[PDB]
Amino acid sequence: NKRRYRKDGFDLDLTYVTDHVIAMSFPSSGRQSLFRNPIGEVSRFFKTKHPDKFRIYNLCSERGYDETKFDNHVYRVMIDDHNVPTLVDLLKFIDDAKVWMTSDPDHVIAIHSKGGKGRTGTLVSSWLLEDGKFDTAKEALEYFGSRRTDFEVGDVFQGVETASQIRYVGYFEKIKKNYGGQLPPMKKLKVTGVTITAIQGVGRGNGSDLSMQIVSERQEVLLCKFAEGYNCALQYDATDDCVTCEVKNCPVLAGDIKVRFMSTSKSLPRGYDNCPFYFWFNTSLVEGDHVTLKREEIDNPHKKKTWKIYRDNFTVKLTFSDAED
Repeated sequence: NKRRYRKDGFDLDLTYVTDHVIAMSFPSSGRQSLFRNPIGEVSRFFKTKHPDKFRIYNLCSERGYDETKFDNHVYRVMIDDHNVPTLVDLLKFIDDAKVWMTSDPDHVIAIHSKGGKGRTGTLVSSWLLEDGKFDTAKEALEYFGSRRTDFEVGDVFQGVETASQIRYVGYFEKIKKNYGGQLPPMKKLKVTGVTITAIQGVGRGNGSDLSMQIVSERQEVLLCKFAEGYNCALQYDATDDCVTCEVKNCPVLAGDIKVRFMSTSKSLPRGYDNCPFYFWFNTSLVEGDHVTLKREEIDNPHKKKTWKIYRDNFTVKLTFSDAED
């Protein structure tokens, strides 16, 4: 299939997205080939097919390997599975790839994660935008999906990227188009409220099961427990089918922020990230005093299998205060 390179004595989960941009799965330990690419075979592939002209990107925070197998031509981007790089790390990756690629037209980059799907697609699609093959994140993402997955142009773009992964490729597009490729200026914010619409059928259907964790730089910076008023104050409106919660004591936030919603309900499934729903945003790219995410823009409700629970008007809005000095 599309994911499989079966040629010249190799049998690998490896795709030429373009002639010079490869997406692949994790180069795995030992010789076993049952649903994995053995690192000895992957390193042999590159040394044979692209001698002295490859660079490998390992996007997994969870696992490295002996990079000397690849003649020390490995660059790590620490991304958790089903999550995103920081914008700083994304731009650093883009510059590293740019420097490498500009020096020789036969240079290649090989980007991998665990399966070579969501995290890989975030960086491959961003690279394709940088390299000018596409002008829009949507087209770059769909191209990656068309090459690396069963997705076909004209299909609903599902099964490839989390919602935040899609958002972060969009952030890169905005950085290229509006900020000259430079990191946007810092914006310091505090979250002061969260509003969730279409709450009926979600856990207890009134916010009472929910909690919200804010994470910055891989650390919890705030936890709110709605029923109890732990760092918050909950209001439920049955007629408007919504909960509104004042968020208290938020520290100053800057950069890439991850927000996770947890539940005590045994009727609300967990998706990725060990929670019912979550998302990332960057404070610098916030417009005005809030960010509102529709169902398709939130990680886990983005999957259609969940749409009996998260109905079409399910949204999450964060309200912010300006937290500059």
